[PDB]
Amino acid sequence: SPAMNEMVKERLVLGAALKEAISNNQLKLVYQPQIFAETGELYGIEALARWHDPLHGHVPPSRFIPLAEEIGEIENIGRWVIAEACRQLAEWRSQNIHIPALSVNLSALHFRSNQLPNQVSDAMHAWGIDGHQLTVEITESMMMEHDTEIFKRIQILRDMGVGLSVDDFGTGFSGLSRLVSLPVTEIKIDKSFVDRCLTEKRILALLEAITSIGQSLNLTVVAEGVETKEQFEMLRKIHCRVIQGYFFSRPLPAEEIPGWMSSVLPLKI
Repeated sequence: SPAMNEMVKERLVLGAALKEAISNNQLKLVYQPQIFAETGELYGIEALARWHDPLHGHVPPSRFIPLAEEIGEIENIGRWVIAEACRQLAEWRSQNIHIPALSVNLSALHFRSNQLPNQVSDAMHAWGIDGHQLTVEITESMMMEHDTEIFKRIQILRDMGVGLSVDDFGTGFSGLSRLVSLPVTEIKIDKSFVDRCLTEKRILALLEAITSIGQSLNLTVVAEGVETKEQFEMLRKIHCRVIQGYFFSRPLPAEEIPGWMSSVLPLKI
């Protein structure tokens, strides 16, 4: 009972603290560099929420994203992330060409079908983003027909230069056959797939098959969740194109990014 009283108490203070966080704009945006395996040069970065508060603390995204879902703040957060990212690109535009591409995981931000054509376009209009600078990532579950009228929404963005990426495959050839009929520009590999891909058998051949589709259709296969050297060796051997994980660099905040790109690049191993 007092555990129950503590859960309600704690999930009521943080809820009000989350509303205050978006009101005065406390939220941050930490980026994680993804580079080429053979070249070592930077391919792009991914914008991550990473809320930080003096009282509560580090408050991981996996614990406030569902929390923001019950209080209806997924639109306020989602719109903000894109808007802040474009603002950060504008701040970086006043230096040089800098960033090649910037990725945003819409699925992780719990994006509904109503936000796509506007929250991306309006951020590209308020700032000098040429469109061929940012890419979006969806869970493919939204890709299916339904009745949400989302197929033309992503096509609007794709005509502006915005890249597209999918994540969930469900470990199935049907998911691969449904993928080749999709207007994608890059393909991401789940962390669970990369995790212990050396142990299991088919999962290594599966990842080797995904990379085969990439070279044939000019798709950029993206590795996500690489930690050890052994994972890099096997992936590079099967031509994984690009890598993203703790093995290269832990996600860095908005600041120190130019200092990182000028000191460690090219990171060729």
